[PDB]
Amino acid sequence: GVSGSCNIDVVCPEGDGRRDIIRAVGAYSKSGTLACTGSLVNNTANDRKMYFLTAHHCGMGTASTAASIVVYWNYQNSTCRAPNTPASGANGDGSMSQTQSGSTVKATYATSDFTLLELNNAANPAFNLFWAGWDRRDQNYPGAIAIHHPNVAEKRISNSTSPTSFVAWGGGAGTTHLNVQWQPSGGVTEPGSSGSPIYSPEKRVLGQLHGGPSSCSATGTNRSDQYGRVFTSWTGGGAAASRLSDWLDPASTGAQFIDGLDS
Repeated sequence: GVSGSCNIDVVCPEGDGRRDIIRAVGAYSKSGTLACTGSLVNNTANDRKMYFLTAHHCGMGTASTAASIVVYWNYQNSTCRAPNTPASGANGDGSMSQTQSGSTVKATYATSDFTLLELNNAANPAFNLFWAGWDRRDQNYPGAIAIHHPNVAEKRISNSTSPTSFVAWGGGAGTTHLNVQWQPSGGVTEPGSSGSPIYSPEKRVLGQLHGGPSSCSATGTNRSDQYGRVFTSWTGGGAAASRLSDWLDPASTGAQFIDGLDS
């Protein structure tokens, strides 16, 4: 696929130290057409349930649309294309043949923009998936890591080395979203990246992409994006079908954060 040349291939050196969480992320189609990103999350039972977090605005939070999903795992360029060079902006060589179809909706909620799906098929060991940890604490972080499929193309990594802040969707005063400031010549996010995770420096999911003003040509504070927060989604709409808690901490352990689980 094709995306902005400022984006960074996951196989580049920026992916070192993150080779586990890169494997939690997948691209997917809705009703046959490539649409958004989502990723696997661990739960306190550590049982590999196929909980796949994505964005509510992608439209998968209904039985019918959820049933139509096709996930594409390991879809990424085979070689690191130098960022900010025409090679990075060129059609990539990723393979789309490691796939699984079908899911059911566990919860969806418009305010923090999340949808939690459960994929129908258990993890195929050949895919070497990873279920990432999460952190539901009410705080900010000194930086963050995005793993995404911009334009639903080959997987990319974007780094933030600036503190996060709290905003309402659209950037106003509020606490439902995390505002993430991209590096001035670093990777950003693009349409199709929607639903992709943001991780803390410790590699735990903090939210999923809602959208924002970023682009490879954006400058200053416009080179940013907003993620619906796991803290907000945790209590969500007030019932199991609109929040994360029942699914992510089924064992009712009271965990504020957990680490990932490998395949």
